[PDB]
Amino acid sequence: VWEPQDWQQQLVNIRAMRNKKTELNFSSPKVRRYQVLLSLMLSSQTKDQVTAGAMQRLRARGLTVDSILQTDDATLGKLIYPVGFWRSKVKYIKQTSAILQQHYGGDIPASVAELVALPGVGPKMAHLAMAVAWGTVSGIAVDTHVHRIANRLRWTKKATKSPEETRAALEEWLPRELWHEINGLLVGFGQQTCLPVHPRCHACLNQALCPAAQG
Ligand code: SF4
Repeated sequence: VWEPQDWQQQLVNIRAMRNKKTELNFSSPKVRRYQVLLSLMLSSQTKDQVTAGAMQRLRARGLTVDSILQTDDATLGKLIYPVGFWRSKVKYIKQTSAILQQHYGGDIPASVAELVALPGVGPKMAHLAMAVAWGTVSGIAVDTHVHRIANRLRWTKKATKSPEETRAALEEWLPRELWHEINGLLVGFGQQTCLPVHPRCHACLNQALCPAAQG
């Protein structure tokens, strides 16, 4: 089983480079699972505080599957504005919530295949939902940050072209106890250091170990 060189120390350096650091009240674990899924569906192209503001405005009215289905599209749009792609997210949340009401007893699904079939729910959100809502490690949630950093550090046997290719390559060697945590670490690492353009390699602890920085 192939594994990249120096990956242990590289992850140690990413842990040291992170910046400085609440938990919300849920009426029941079942309602929490729905709100966990909704926050994942709202975060696309959105700063975390804007997503939290939308979640706070939804909770202030009562954030359940039934109350969402009783909220018309225009009202739901004003509530989640200005999250990115808010008009599409209104459609995704209403259609998903109707699926959960009809077929899942108001709960969220408990498998990746069923989650990614929901409107506006991709494999990245599905693996995060499995970990956060059900406590299940089903896979690695690969966004553009994880895909870029894994290829810069050569954490894949060969360079991958798509995020789900990166997921399959990372899961072949990455220990399973790190599958959930690696998403939050690399997302932050890509946001503050390993930038999409002009990465801050001069101030990165991985420069002497990074194949991208060395060539
Ligand atoms: S040296 Fe540059 S490319 Fe390599 S991990 Fe650090 S920021 Fe990313």
